[PDB]
Amino acid sequence: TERIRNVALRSKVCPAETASELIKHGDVVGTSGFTGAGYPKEVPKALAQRMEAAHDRGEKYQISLITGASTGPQLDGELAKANGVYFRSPFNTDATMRNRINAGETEYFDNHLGQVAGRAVQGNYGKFNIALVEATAITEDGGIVPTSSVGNSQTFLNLAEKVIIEVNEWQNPMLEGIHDIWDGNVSGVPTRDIVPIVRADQRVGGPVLRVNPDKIAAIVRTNDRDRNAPFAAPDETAKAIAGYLLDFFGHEVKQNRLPPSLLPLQSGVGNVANAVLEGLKEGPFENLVGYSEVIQDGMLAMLDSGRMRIASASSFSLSPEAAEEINNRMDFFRSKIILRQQDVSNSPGIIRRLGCIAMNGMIEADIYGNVNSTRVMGSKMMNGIGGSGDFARSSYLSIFLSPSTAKGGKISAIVPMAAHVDHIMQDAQIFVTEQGLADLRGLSPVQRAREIISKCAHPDYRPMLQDYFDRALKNSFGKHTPHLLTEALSWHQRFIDTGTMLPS
Amino acid sequence: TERIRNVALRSKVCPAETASELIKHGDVVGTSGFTGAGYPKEVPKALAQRMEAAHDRGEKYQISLITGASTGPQLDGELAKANGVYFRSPFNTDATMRNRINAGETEYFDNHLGQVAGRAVQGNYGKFNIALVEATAITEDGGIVPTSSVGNSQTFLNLAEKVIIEVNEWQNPMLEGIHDIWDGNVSGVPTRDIVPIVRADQRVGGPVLRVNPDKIAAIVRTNDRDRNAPFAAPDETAKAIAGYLLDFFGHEVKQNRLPPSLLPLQSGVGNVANAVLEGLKEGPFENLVGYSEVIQDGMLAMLDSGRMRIASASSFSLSPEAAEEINNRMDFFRSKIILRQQDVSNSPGIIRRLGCIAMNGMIEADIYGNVNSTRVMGSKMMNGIGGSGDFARSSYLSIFLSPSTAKGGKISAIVPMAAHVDHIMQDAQIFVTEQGLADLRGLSPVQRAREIISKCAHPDYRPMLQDYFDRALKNSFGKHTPHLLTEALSWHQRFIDTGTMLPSSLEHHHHHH
Ligand SMILES: CC(C)(COP(=O)(O)OP(=O)(O)OC[C@H]1O[C@@H](n2cnc3c(N)ncnc32)[C@H](O)[C@@H]1OP(=O)(O)O)[C@@H](O)C(=O)NCCC(=O)NCCS
Ligand SMILES: CC(C)(COP(=O)(O)OP(=O)(O)OC[C@H]1O[C@@H](n2cnc3c(N)ncnc32)[C@H](O)[C@@H]1OP(=O)(O)O)[C@@H](O)C(=O)NCCC(=O)NCCS
Ligand SMILES: [Cl-]
Ligand SMILES: [Cl-]
Ligand SMILES: [Cl-]
Ligand SMILES: [Cl-]
Repeated sequence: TERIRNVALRSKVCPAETASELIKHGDVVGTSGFTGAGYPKEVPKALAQRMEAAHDRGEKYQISLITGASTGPQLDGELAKANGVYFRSPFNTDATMRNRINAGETEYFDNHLGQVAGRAVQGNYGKFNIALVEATAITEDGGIVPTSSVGNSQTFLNLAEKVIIEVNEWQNPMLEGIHDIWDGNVSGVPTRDIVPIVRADQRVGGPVLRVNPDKIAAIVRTNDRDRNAPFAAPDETAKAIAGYLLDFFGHEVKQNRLPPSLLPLQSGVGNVANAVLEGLKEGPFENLVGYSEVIQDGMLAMLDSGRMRIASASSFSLSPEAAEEINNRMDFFRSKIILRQQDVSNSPGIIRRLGCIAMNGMIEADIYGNVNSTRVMGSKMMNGIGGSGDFARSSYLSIFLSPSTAKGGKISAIVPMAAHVDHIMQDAQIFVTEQGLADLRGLSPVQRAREIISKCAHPDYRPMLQDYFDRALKNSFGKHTPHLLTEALSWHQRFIDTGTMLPS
Repeated sequence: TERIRNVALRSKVCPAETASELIKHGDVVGTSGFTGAGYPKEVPKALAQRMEAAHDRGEKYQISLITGASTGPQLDGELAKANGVYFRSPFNTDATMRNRINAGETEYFDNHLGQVAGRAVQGNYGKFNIALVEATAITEDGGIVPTSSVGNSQTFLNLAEKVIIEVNEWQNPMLEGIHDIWDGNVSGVPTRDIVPIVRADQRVGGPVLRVNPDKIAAIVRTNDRDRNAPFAAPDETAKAIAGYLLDFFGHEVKQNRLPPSLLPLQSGVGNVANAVLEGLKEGPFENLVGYSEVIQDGMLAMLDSGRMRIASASSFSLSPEAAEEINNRMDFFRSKIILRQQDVSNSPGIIRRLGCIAMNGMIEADIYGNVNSTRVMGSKMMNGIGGSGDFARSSYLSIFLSPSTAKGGKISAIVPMAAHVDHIMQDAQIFVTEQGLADLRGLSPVQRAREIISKCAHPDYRPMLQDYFDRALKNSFGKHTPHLLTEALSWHQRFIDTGTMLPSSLEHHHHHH
């Protein structure tokens, strides 16, 4: 079945190489792509090849690359390999690009995901020269059907001087209809419109991205794959975490602090998320609803088993097994999933209104419950803040989940002071490790410390943490949030120096 | 005239002392009060006396005190002097209470102001035993007219088992009508209502707080003043800061990145805020709008001149002279001002929709532009985060303003690493000091550092900052946000040990060579 259904636009089909020539040194390029899904593939590869050649000839050739969130080898990977990105935002997970970022070779800023569209419209990244967006199809009326994510694509299409569409035959034609694109003012010039979403399952828009056809400078026919999540399963640590959390949800429901169906759920991806979602798949809470950034393996299973009724997100993050699954029953799943613009999925106004329960991972927390989501030792980027701030601060309950240690026990995930802060105390109420659960609601910082140390810290590190806290209480400048500044970051330095946070 | 216009409720009138006896050791008490305005006065004073008397006999007597925001000497002050508060939230500016907090004698958590009502309804502070609310009047149908602030009063009235009202004749009767109290679900059980505010001058509710009259256990007639802090006349440092900011606004307008009427403005109080408000009064702008937490002297000034068309807030923060001005013209100013519940003034949904410009103070920022609003040396509370997070994160533009140094030059307000973080890099776009303005939009952390160091840091500290940065760039574990963990917090420790962040020349320092 022909994917370009608007006859007139078929005259704009051209090779990826030729399309890449539209992109000039210095350009700001906005692309589709979120959680390894729906990013352009072939034009970035052709661009990277030409960048390498240009550099070899002594010609500067770099772009600014703005996305939905993470992409894949074909985009972040190839461009990073070619040393062709001078600035990157807002969220990366590619190893080559991560290395460029941590070497200072590519400038990076990890904006709150739900804010990126608004900052782009404000001009913070500069004028968008190019929008490069992957599509499942182009409708007879010229609508652009998104692929496996929506992300920021509608905004990039609005802003960009020239538009390049990659129509990817690898993507399932039955994706058409799954997206919900609102034509209102979410991230434009103030005063913005009210987004009339009052339930997580509410569609308020249409199935296509809109663009003036005169702005389309090239369409490239492509055939290449998204990334997939690991198939791998929850270990003992993840299952213990899930166990503590589910017990907690049970007690809240019993105390009438949550409905029997809980509240709209926001979850991450990873061992821990899968375990939590796996836990819920067979849990005592029925008619669950998801209002999240991403559809992962865990949520897909519940939409399947009816334990979750519907899930809202901006993107997919699926294992090959899960992808195969959904691609076989798209007609079914398509009625249980809504893919929204990321400035809507991650809108704090909507998240607070719906009363979302936020469940997110973390690098580390300190004893006062400040959370680092991003920067190892305070300086080395992992992925980025993503939407964890959008959700943590706006949620009805903000929960953070992590193994109590990292790197085979050589790092404590509970530390005297976080080496970098992404989420302040006020934005984190509940902590869960395989050691236990700390409920911090209504507590002062010293009271938070008692709970975090006693409930969440690993036995190998707990006495050291308690020792730090007790001596801090005695010798700190102030006693409201006791610290010993000579020692606060010393565990991190110990790891840098010796490879472990444990004393010799 | 009679302030209690509901006849039945007059039977509940009693002395302050008697009313205070309703409050028991251990009680959670929610009160009116925000930026030193509209807090109860006589009952707290009586309570403090009875607490001190109990303590002298070896009898425990303490409460949990939950407020709108800051109060005043009669409340935070008296209770703190009496050591009568075991837990306090969400925001304090009283010096005695500050001392109790920093000594560990009063447990404290500074919640985001716009979230307090919601967390109270969720039960985070426990069950509310008492709501103690100051009123201008009580209407014929039993409505409670608030005074110089709204704060969290409607929420506290809903939650509390027993209610005590202080009817304060010092407060101008013409305050009645200035408030907008919504019965909508802003901070209740999900799903919440859409709060349908689409302009700063929009009223969505009515003039009174609502309470079941059966919960009213006591009404006390009072006559006592709010805490009207002296006007902080701008110094040269403040004027310089304001000048840079106003130049920046002017440029944004000339580049069509803001309209000539700017956008709804949120500002603070004090020296720098006053300088900015004076600058706004004289600048090349028109038809300004306030959407903030507070109404300050400079705002009245622009409402009078017509430069500002309306000012929305939860409270007043006026000097005695300004308080006098508004009292003799309350008829006029009541038409230009809307006082809202703080969970509405500080609603992230509304702040973002309106596109507010946020302008806030700070203790310090690090070279990467993370901001500390609260904890000196990382451990000693000043005031609290207040609504700075509500506004900073939700705003169209988030701006932080501060002198480049503190403590007569012995502290740098720009440091290698902040000792505590309230506002992450993502929540701060513009920094201004008397040295200049750093525009950080679209920059990576290393690029942020270049701008902050060059534009904002004091000449006495810039070389030391550049040295830290340069050596971090060469040695840091990662180079995305370069740090030297061995010395990141060393300037703070230096201040603790020596009373200054400036290094001695009797030992080696990398920037000296
Ligand atoms: C924090 C985050 C990296 C954790 O991911 P996770 O899969 O749940 O946790 P894991 O235990 O598997 O650890 C992931 C990686 O971080 C590393 N890590 C985790 N904690 C660490 C620590 N305290 N010190 C050093 N490294 C750490 C792990 O080593 C691992 O890296 P590796 O494979 O190179 O060894 C991840 O949640 C994230 O990037 N958060 C930011 C975005 C976000 O939260 N968005 C909201 C929801 S869409
Ligand atoms: C950060 C804050 C304290 C600054 O106050 P300010 O009036 O703007 O500026 P000041 O220079 O007068 O500083 C106030 C006090 O903090 C101290 N201070 C400021 N910076 C300091 C620093 N870098 N190191 C140590 N102390 C510092 C000052 O010495 C002063 O102390 P003092 O009263 O004992 O003399 C204040 O803005 C605040 O409390 N912010 C949190 C609440 C908020 O922003 N709400 C938003 C809407 S208003
Ligand atoms: Cl909305
Ligand atoms: Cl709380
Ligand atoms: Cl709303
Ligand atoms: Cl930005």
